[PDB]
Amino acid sequence: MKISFASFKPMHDEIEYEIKFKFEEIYKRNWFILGDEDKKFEQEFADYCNVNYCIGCGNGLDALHLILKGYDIGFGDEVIVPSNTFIATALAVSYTGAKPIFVEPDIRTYNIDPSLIESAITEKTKAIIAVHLYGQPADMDEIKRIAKKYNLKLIEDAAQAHGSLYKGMKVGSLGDAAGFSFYPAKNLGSLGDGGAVVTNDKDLAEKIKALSNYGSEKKYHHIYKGFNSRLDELQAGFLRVKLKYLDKWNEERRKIAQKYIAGINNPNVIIPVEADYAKHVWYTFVIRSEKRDELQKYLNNNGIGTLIHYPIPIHLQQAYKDLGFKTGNFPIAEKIANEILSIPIWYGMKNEEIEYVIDKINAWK
Amino acid sequence: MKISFASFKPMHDEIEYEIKFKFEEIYKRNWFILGDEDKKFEQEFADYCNVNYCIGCGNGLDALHLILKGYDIGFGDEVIVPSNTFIATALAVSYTGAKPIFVEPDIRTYNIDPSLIESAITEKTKAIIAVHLYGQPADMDEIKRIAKKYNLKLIEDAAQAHGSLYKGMKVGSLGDAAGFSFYPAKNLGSLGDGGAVVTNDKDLAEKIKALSNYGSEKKYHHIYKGFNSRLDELQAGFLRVKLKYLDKWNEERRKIAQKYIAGINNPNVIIPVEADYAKHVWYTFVIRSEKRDELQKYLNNNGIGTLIHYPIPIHLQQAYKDLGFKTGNFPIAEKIANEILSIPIWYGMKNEEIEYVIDKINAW
Ligand SMILES: Cc1ncc(COP(=O)(O)O)c(/C=N/[C@@H]2[C@@H](O)[C@@H](OP(=O)(O)OP(=O)(O)OC[C@H]3O[C@@H](n4cc(C)c(=O)[nH]c4=O)C[C@@H]3O)O[C@H](C)[C@H]2O)c1O
Ligand SMILES: Cc1ncc(COP(=O)(O)O)c(/C=N/[C@@H]2[C@@H](O)[C@@H](OP(=O)(O)OP(=O)(O)OC[C@H]3O[C@@H](n4cc(C)c(=O)[nH]c4=O)C[C@@H]3O)O[C@H](C)[C@H]2O)c1O
Repeated sequence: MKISFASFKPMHDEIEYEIKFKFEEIYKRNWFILGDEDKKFEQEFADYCNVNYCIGCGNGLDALHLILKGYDIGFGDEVIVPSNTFIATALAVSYTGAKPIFVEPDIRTYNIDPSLIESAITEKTKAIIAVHLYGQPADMDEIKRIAKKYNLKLIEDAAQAHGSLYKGMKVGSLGDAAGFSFYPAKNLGSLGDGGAVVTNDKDLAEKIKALSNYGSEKKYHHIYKGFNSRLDELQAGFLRVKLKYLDKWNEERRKIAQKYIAGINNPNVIIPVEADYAKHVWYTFVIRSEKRDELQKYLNNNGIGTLIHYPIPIHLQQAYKDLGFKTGNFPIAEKIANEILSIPIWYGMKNEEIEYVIDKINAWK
Repeated sequence: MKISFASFKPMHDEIEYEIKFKFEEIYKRNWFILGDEDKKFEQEFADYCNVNYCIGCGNGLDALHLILKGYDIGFGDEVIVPSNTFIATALAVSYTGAKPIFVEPDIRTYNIDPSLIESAITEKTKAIIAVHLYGQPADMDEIKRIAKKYNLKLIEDAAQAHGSLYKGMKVGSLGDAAGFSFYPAKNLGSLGDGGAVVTNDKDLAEKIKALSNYGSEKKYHHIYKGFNSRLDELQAGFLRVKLKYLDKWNEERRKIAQKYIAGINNPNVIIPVEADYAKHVWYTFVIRSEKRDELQKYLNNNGIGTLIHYPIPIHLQQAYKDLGFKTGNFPIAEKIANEILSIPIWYGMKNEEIEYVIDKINAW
């Protein structure tokens, strides 16, 4: 048996005709930038997240960055982020000049440990970016408290959590503003690079709009040193179709994991756990084990495709050396990075395929 | 009759099906980021600009930014640029933490005045961004001269110049590196936002690449604090289809212009001219007039669409006020920005259309 780590076939096949039609439809329109699908996606997406506004942009990274910027964050400003997130959450910060400051997660959730944040706060602090990793939220209520107390803007980095709920509410409406990636492989993935911001803050929004468009609100006029990071009319169209089935497919994903969660019985592996306040969307299904490479190789030899998120920690990436951190400053993220692994869980996976993985996992050593 | 400033129909009708098969083919392959179209297009394009390497990216603004960033450029740095170019040229400099230094253009060619380049060099100056506006080359020759004189990085901003030639040499093969925009409306447009960078410089090419990819050149490892600016497989395939006839559409464009060139004669309209060393691609066929506005409206009420490239100066833009410039500070530009104006010129315009265009123009 051979099980790819990730496979689009099913959901793609599933809407092929409808996708082909969206495309034929806009191509005929010969309008590819800042138009209709942009508007309706934004409106619908914002609707989906239960917040006033949505501004589409070029990618999830860009989403965050635009938000800090719209917040006017940059040099000699600092921003809290979880030690164990995708480096993309850090660039964003760095991209403004601001300084990302790391906070460890709670190994039980893979998400930033609130109880750990205050201690990171400083005169320079300006914001905290709570990332919803793997598809389940950060403990927003607690995070909230502290942000308030300190008057920090709280930004959700919701790239991996489309359609997730925290205590019954939509990821996207839990902080001051959220950022999303529509990268191909997401729960809601574009057919290319894509991202978007969502906020109830009209001003933040308006600004962010302009910055994504050369810093311009009207023709021939440029009010800021913006850039160019928009979401193509094509991608937005593709998103509109997909958004109708997000909830649908996410429940399937949930069904698979439940199945993983009941089935795996191997002492060396810790399976992932859905936070009590969470409705996990399982962007990824991660397990941890001591001899991860071994497990990984075993699995691969068994036709089972895996990936790690992420074997290498931001503070240990050569791109962040300057900071001068080393093995031991974030042991937790360190540990995780060393034992972590992601198993297949794509929409369309079949029991046979699913049982199969459980079985080889359970038979590991 | 009605004349659209632009109009993609003709071409798109023209390639509609092969486009669609490209789309269909890609979707079926479900591989959407950094794949074989990206790879093929890159190769195809570098070859077309006759350089060694091409690095696909998000848009022409990113492309510039990427070149600079790749060249370490940023803070405490100065980059020279036409005072009359598209703002994007400057935003790029700025995103890097560098400071844009503007140089007037040769009104004859609306392109950066080389004579004028040297007086702006400061010891902070690292590159000059020569822009090939509206479809033709700045005069690169003395510029390299200058650049070399000062150990500067010469960067072409070829976003408006797909396939224009300079003394027969292809745009994008002229300095240390070029930036292209695949904005849909360009001579070679994608079906969304698109950018490409070209160069023969392997180390930069290799750097831009990693940068464009979260500063990564190897899964799981990131060496630079980079960004996310790539060219979608979709967009890439689209272009590959387009690249083929880029050359052919560009010629028709040409006839349109030559046409206008003969036929337009009105004492208050200064028709644009193609430099001697150039193979103009006419991304934009711009004319100047002391009564620019009334002319526009005039042309408009006659159903002729036009645009302005551009009405306001980077330096006169709210965005660059920190710059503390004011009218008069950059006269040559201040001037064009007030008299300039773009008229329809799109693959597929019919004789009559053109005729109706010159006709009214003549009538003013
Ligand atoms: C020197 C220089 N450097 C860097 C850059 C940055 O390149 P970029 O970041 O890739 O945009 C530019 C871009 N430069 C151009 C700039 O010249 C300008 O060109 P423009 O005519 O003003 O823009 P336009 O009004 O959108 O479209 C031209 C016509 O095409 C039609 N159209 C347009 C679209 C998008 C469509 O889907 N369907 C249509 O029918 C309607 C319009 O009348 O504004 C663009 C956004 C920039 O990319 C540049 O010129
Ligand atoms: C918390 C957080 N913040 C910000 C960001 C940044 O948002 P962004 O700028 O939009 O990427 C991320 C990004 N998130 C992800 C990051 O987690 C990681 O995801 P990945 O699973 O490691 O990369 P991948 O190998 O492409 O993942 C998916 C699988 O899907 C298959 N695939 C992929 C593609 C693109 C395809 O076309 N066809 C395929 O079949 C191949 C792989 O097996 O790296 C990505 C490039 C980022 O987009 C994030 O997690």
